[PDB]
Amino acid sequence: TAEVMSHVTAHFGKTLEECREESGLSVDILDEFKHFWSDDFDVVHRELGCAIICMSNKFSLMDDDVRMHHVNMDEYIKSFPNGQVLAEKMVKLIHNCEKQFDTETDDCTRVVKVAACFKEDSRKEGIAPEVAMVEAVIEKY
Ligand SMILES: CCC/C=C\C=C\CCCCCCCCCO
Ligand SMILES: [Mg+2]
Repeated sequence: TAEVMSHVTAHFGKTLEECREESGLSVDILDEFKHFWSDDFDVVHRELGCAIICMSNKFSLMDDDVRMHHVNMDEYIKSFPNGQVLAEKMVKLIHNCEKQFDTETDDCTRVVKVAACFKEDSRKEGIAPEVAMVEAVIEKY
């Protein structure tokens, strides 16, 4: 659900700053990872694709070929409150996007294209949070 995705996003986003330099991702492109979900944030930059690889690697969410590791992703998602309601759909949805971009061999570019597809399909399927839901989790600390 969108509520569960708010919790996943809020945690996953903590590795933005440590990944920023190696990804070449300007603060001007993305200042805080929660804005990935803004209606009018365009998910396009190769650097954001590099960042997402870097951030995923932190939680072993990539397989040897820089695609989603399905098992590790499922285990990560279920580590959040009610995570089991989202885990099957989210993997299925991401993997469907990956198949559509399998002919992009540049890893950063492939991953940003996959991210954009995942964002758009997440809205269609009802698992996209609003920024405010993401902030509400972050703000509990
Ligand atoms: C992905 C788990 C963190 C939650 C929200 C973050 C979304 C931004 C990344 C888009 C999809 C990432 C999945 C890796 C794509 C593999 O090709
Ligand atoms: Mg490769």
